[PDB]
Amino acid sequence: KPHISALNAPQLDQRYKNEFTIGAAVEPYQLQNEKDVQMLKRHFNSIVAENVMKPISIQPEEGKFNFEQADRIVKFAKANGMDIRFHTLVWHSQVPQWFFLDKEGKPMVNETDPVKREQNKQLLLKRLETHIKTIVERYKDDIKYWDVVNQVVGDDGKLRNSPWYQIAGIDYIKVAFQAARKYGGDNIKLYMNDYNTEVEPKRTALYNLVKQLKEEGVPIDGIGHQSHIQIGWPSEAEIEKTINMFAALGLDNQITELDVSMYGWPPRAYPTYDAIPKQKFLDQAARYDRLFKLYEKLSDKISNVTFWGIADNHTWLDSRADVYYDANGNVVVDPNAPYAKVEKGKGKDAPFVFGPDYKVKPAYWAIIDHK
Ligand SMILES: O[C@@H]1[C@@H](O)[C@H](O[C@@H]2CO[C@@H](O[C@@H]3CO[C@@H](O[C@@H]4CO[C@@H](O[C@@H]5CO[C@@H](O)[C@H](O)[C@H]5O)[C@H](O)[C@H]4O)[C@H](O)[C@H]3O)[C@H](O)[C@H]2O)OC[C@H]1O
Ligand SMILES: [Cl-]
Ligand SMILES: [Cl-]
Ligand SMILES: [Cl-]
Ligand SMILES: [Zn+2]
Ligand SMILES: [Zn+2]
Ligand SMILES: [Zn+2]
Ligand SMILES: [Zn+2]
Ligand SMILES: [Zn+2]
Ligand SMILES: [Zn+2]
Ligand SMILES: [Zn+2]
Ligand SMILES: [Zn+2]
Ligand SMILES: [Zn+2]
Repeated sequence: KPHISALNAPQLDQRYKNEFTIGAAVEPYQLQNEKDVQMLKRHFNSIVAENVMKPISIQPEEGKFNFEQADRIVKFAKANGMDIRFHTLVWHSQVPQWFFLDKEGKPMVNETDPVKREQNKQLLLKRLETHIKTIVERYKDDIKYWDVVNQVVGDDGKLRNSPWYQIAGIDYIKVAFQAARKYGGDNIKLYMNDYNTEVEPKRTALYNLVKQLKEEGVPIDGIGHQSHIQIGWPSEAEIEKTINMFAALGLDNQITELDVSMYGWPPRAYPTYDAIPKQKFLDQAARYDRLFKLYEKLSDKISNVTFWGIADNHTWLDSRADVYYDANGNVVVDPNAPYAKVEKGKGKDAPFVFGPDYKVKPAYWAIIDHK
């Protein structure tokens, strides 16, 4: 099956249109890149901001709101009949730090006096409410799906002990969802989003958290499974079990940040795309074949599958593609093997079904057929 230009291959959204939308994460510069635009128009019917809707992009100083970059995604989406997802209202990752400073500019995590800690809690929660309010009041008629909180459960199975949690405890999660529902109304759909949702003890900690929150009337419509996965891990059986277990709570599932890395963890990458052997693309294609067959089997529990980029020329996985060199300067990709130094984030991953030249990969054929 040939390595033809994606730009006029059979449309990926159309293949799956009764099963789930097919989305892509974008940067605004891609909306001014001819090829990226034609890719979005041709293959996708859902869109998400990779970065420009994060808290630090939207409100980098209190009261200073930058909607200009988000607005461009929204406009493009509306003009092309795409669903939009909002990524994300609340996250621990370089939030703007002003959220977590007390009335004197001191970090709130340092306060020892209980009455002052409680005032800080209330103050952070008010700030959270205003951030959400302002965003949802602006986009509630345009944006259907919302990542309300991101990565709030730790890999150890405990609530992630971020400044949100240290200052406000569990109420930050409750307040985030209540606020989104209050200002956005009943027709926006609210998600909790996380990675390694398939993995214990995180998976059961997430299930227990969401079950409790719903029992308490906190409005949560679904779970976003970031799905930053590998060729051989996690298994399809474990993916299946995860999806089924949340759907049994009455939750929607979205696959929100799908990519299939060529590597393991910590990754030992090839230094360029050219160096990735052909067989890796075939192993990737068989993985995508199995994965999309599974998503199709569960299509009544999954409303969306979104890739965390467009084509292999741009992927955040490159920032993790560390290149290992032996003493003679040869590249090392075997996870156990000797090496002398590492160049962090300098290699090249290849995670999508579309190549860096915008031609289809063997993974594309694996998911566009009906076998
Ligand atoms: O442009 C960039 C943006 O794209 C970027 O977007 C955000 C990045 O993605 C989301 O967060 C990251 C998800 O991946 C996590 O790493 C995990 C760590 O755990 C590993 O688990 C192991 C895998 O191998 C097994 O065998 C082992 O037993 C497991 O424990 C897993 O492989 C990794 O993927 C990162 O820590 C997260 O940050 C986020 O929501 C997107 O918004 O943001 C930055 C920007 O520069
Ligand atoms: Cl190349
Ligand atoms: Cl398939
Ligand atoms: Cl990126
Ligand atoms: Zn389309
Ligand atoms: Zn379409
Ligand atoms: Zn090449
Ligand atoms: Zn090259
Ligand atoms: Zn569906
Ligand atoms: Zn990017
Ligand atoms: Zn190529
Ligand atoms: Zn090519
Ligand atoms: Zn197939």
